[PDB]
Amino acid sequence: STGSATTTPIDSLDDAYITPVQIGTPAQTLNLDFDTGSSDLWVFSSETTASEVDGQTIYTPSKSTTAKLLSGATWSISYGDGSSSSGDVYTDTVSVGGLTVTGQAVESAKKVSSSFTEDSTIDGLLGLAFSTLNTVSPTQQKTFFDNAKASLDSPVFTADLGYHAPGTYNFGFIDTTAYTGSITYTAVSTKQGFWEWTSTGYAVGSGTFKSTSIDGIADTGTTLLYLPATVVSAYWAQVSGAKSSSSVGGYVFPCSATLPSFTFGVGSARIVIPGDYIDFGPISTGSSSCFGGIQSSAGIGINIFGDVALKAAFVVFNGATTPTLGFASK
Repeated sequence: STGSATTTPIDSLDDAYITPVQIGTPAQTLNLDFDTGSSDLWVFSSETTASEVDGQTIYTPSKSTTAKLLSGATWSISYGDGSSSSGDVYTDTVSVGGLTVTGQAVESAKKVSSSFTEDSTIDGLLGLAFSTLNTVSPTQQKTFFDNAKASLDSPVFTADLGYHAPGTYNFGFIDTTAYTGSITYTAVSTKQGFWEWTSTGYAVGSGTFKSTSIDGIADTGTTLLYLPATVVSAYWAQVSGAKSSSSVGGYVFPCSATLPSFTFGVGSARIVIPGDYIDFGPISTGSSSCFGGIQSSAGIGINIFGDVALKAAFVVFNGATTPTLGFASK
């Protein structure tokens, strides 16, 4: 089997992407944030504290003839950005882009933190990291991909995120029309539960390529590109007036600037992030200070190849017995 679904930016800055997902019988369609950095499929629901729902579409398990309470199961998750959610668990039928999993764990939120409430466009998350990170207790549950894998034509999914435009998540096949040149594959460590890999280096604008190993994670659920302070300083040094602002929480730059591109290495291959992908707009409405899309990972404890990086590529998440990652230009 295969599936193919369009993923759409939630706003004009590409802060996140939402993909429609069918849950239950009859289908209830919710727009979920596909997150290769986590491993829980959780939704706003009829069980979510009323004051914490503000415009989201909810899953109502009592209206699904295929929903079953997973007795005794609870979940609770905290994300890198400080947000969190928790609740109980149902199993139900879940379909993405025509690909159907029966008996998928659907984690129903009883509580969500303010950032979730305040984002009316995201109805929940669909985790696509390794199932070892799933938070369900006392019986850990499998991700949608893990459940689908054996049925797929090939044990893969691909992320093709757009810049200020829709893109695609495919399951079970590689669309050879969706990229240019070849796909370069690179090794993955699953030791921390992530799609963790090692970039071979970087360049800033038309500058020379610096060969250096950068371990990090391919994370569709993180907006920005978080890299070591040395790398980030080298980038922003090429933008007149750019500076790190403790009050704002990262590098800012004059909105009048033209940003240089940023290149990262995948083996001997190179992925070029255009300068415009690195512009996240005014820090506050009407400001002429703009927020940068490349930020330091210092104090995160890990480098993160988030949407800023991934949207410059066609990305293969290869879930074969030994997983790997593939990157192509597009």
